[PDB]
Amino acid sequence: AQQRTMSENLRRNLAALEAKISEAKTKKNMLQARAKAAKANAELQQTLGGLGT
Amino acid sequence: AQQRTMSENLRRNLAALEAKISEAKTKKNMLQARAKAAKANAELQQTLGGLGT
Repeated sequence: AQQRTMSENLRRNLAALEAKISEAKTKKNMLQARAKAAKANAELQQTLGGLGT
Repeated sequence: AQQRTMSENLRRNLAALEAKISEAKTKKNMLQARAKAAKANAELQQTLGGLGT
């Protein structure tokens, strides 16, 4: 009875953790896209601008 | 008469000791199961938690 109770706690706590990890995989994929974009947006502005001589 | 009296004391005291030992064998078997379980329960929580940087 104690074992069956513990196994459920392990089974469903692991599932919650695996969900978070799973979020991290998807989050990394979209975060990567914007990480590229941000540098580009500044590039054009740095080239266009009158910054420095 | 003294021998027969002593032999009973030896026979039945040994039986009580062997019972305790026998308990220890069974107790070790179930204690081993929970010893594994306890570390696992903490593992998931340690990974999930915001403990440390």
